Amino acid sequence: GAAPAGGEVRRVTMYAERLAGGQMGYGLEKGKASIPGPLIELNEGDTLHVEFENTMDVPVSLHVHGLDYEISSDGTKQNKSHVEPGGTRTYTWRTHEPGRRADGTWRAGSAGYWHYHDHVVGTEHGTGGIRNGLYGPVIVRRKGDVLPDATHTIVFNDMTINNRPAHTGPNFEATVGDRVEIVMITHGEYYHTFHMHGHRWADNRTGMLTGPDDPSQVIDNKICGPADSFGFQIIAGEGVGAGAWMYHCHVQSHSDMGMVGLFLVKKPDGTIPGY
Amino acid sequence: AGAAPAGGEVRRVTMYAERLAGGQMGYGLEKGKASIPGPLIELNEGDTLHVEFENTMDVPVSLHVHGLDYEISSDGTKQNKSHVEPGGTRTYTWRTHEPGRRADGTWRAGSAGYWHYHDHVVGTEHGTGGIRNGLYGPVIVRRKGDVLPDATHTIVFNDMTINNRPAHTGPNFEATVGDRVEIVMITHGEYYHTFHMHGHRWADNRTGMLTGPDDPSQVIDNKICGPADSFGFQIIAGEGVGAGAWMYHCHVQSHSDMGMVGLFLVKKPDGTIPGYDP
Amino acid sequence: AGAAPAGGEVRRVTMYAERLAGGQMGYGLEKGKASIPGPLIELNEGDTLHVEFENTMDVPVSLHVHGLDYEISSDGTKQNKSHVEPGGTRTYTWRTHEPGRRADGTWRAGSAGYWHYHDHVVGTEHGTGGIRNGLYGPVIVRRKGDVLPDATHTIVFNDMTINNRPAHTGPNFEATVGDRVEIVMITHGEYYHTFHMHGHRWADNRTGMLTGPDDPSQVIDNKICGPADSFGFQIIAGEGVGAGAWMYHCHVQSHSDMGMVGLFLVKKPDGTIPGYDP
Ligand SMILES: [Cl-]
Ligand SMILES: [Cl-]
Ligand SMILES: [Cu+2]
Ligand SMILES: [Cu+2]
Ligand SMILES: [Cu+2]
Ligand SMILES: [Cu+2]
Ligand SMILES: [Cu+2]
Ligand SMILES: [Cu+2]
Ligand SMILES: [Cu+2]
Ligand SMILES: [Cu+2]
Ligand SMILES: [Cu+2]
Ligand SMILES: [Cu+2]
Ligand SMILES: [Cu+2]
Ligand SMILES: [Cu+2]
Ligand code: NA
Repeated sequence: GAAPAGGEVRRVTMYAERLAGGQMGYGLEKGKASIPGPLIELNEGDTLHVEFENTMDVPVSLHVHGLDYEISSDGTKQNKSHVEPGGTRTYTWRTHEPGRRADGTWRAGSAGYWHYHDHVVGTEHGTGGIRNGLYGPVIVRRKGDVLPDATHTIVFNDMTINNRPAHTGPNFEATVGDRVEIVMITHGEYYHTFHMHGHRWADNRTGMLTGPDDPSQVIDNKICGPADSFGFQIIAGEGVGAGAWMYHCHVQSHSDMGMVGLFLVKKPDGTIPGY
Repeated sequence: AGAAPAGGEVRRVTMYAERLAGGQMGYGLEKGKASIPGPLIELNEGDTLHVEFENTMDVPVSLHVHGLDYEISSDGTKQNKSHVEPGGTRTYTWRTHEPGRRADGTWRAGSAGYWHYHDHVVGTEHGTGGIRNGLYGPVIVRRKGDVLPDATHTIVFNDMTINNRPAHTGPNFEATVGDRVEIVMITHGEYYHTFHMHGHRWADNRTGMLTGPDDPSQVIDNKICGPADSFGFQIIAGEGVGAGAWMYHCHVQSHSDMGMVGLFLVKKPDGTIPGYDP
Repeated sequence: AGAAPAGGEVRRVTMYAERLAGGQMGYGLEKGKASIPGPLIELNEGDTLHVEFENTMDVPVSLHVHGLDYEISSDGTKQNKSHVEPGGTRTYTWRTHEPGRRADGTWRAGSAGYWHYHDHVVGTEHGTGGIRNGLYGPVIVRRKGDVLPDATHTIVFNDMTINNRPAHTGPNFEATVGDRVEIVMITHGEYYHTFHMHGHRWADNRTGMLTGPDDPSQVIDNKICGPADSFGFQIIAGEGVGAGAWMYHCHVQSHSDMGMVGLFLVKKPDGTIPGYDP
């Protein structure tokens, strides 16, 4: 599968909800909040109207990286684009294809691995909302982009992955030969280095070299900081086979404290060597 | 408007290091007009710049540049006695070169890029005091044919300040929708940071602009940088997003909460900014 | 210039983990000759390496490698029982592949790049103690046609040391003007760093040099890196700048002040260095 040319106007509902233990999450339905929030995927040219309701007892917002939006959808208290308790606001995100401007230069398209998060809970930069769990991934695809069999989102939020307790993953499963897409977001206060055992990717927009002429470094380890995002696709077990392949932050105190998960790659019969 | 010409010119400028109010120190092109950041120096690949440097201060100081060609006598360090004693003068010479094929068949990278200069001698033998006090500034070297901007703004994350300004006090920059704005970004000190701009994005490559449809550089609005990293880009003000008070800030959460924030004020051609109401 | 040939060879080498003077631990290819950093392993894309590994120590130890192809039985972790007990032996196998077209129409990336190996079992299940003690080394995988250097030097920022050495004790590296010098740069431990080289610059891409005039990679002399990052490049020693004691250092100000500094000693043909103290 490859991505089609975009151009459709889409609508979705989103809600901010309290979860257990002082956490907060986004969901596409009341009672369906999750951390991270739901994956939003768009084709370059698509417009998305996000009909957003704050079900909580404190103000909240939705702010997005990378996409086109007018100042009225900035999602900050500074611009009065936040949402009071019980309120509804329609946020509009737009995207565009690349193309040459009249001045002769190449205008970059929206395609990329992006993310949305809160900007008003706790402080006017969303520090409390982000810690509590108000973040989620946005994928914008260019026409012809290769589509994966599955997508997994890994968020290094301070000293946790996806706000989970230390040493509790998350784990992800695949079968040898699956095309697996990873979205990588970082939040909070610390720099991290994401590492994957047994797999590697290109350090460019799609995480895959375009061909023999792409000079991007091929890596299996990458430093990132708060609100960085990137993504890539790998063929699970390619050249290396089945197994319980760790991924972790490579800052030594961070892995030692439990910023680790498993990429569980099964043989076609469902078994996993040595696990 | 237009594009950078071919280089090759021999240029001179005078540069002064001066004390400023409040324990600051700055470079400038004239006495009593020092600034933090210091003056933007622009060269075209091939140009030579002779910097007639004068220390007006009562302590040693130096001038050390990233990226450009210099011989060891313009290194600007005490370690090889290229610093400037109090009250003294020295000529620092910087050269630039074009890219080109070597005799061995390999491709020699050119000098073009976003670079910077700073002190290497005040407080420690790595300029830790000078850098903290404000002795830093931007250097742009352009390749022949590089697109030229309508304006250029330099943003330096120096420890917990922007351009040595106190928390929450700017700087702010203004533009009109459609302006071609160049941003030069430099980091200094002890901390890593992540630079973010609302409403705008750039390419992670030499010029910040994709060269065309075959450039696979990631397009970003957020980038981690550490001490003495430099990069630059050009954006079209309000492109696809309209006028507004577009924030820029470090995205390390405690850093933005403690004032590492500024405003990119993008106006309509009639001067209006929608919903800007501070 | 000289160029890497096509790979495809199957090679074998012995490796040992040994305790070294002063509470350190190192890898080596011969008993009693372990070093920090460990020996440089060089492969052409397609080659296979069987490392016949022996642990001469009193604690379990492993060998884990970045970037290369390996099965789970050569992962080098306790978590899947591919560590080596005291006195034990194990054959670890590393494979590499060329780039090429896939049936789905995508371009599979090759193994070529600047990589590294290290312990994953000493002190903790992530090798924190082993890495601190010095169990790390560089791996270079070359693509057919890659330019070969006159010499290669490995610089490891391991916590607050370079190559586990005390502050202000190097290492220093020697070259003659015109030498083609390869640098492998690895980071380990707990802290981010920014590697900086006076007088020289390189391209932020796979090989550290631009393929030609269509490569838009930023040209840099300063780069932020974190634990287990690796990159490398090649430079012409003194090119456009001449002979001298060219410092390299972390540019985090407190780190360079504390001694994360070394010298790139570039000599004239007669072996002297204008302005230096041997
Ligand atoms: Cl302005
Ligand atoms: Cl690939
Ligand atoms: Cu913001
Ligand atoms: Cu981490
Ligand atoms: Cu690994
Ligand atoms: Cu953000
Ligand atoms: Cu220096
Ligand atoms: Cu910051
Ligand atoms: Cu934003
Ligand atoms: Cu510097
Ligand atoms: Cu690991
Ligand atoms: Cu450092
Ligand atoms: Cu320097
Ligand atoms: Cu590692
Ligand atoms: Na690149």
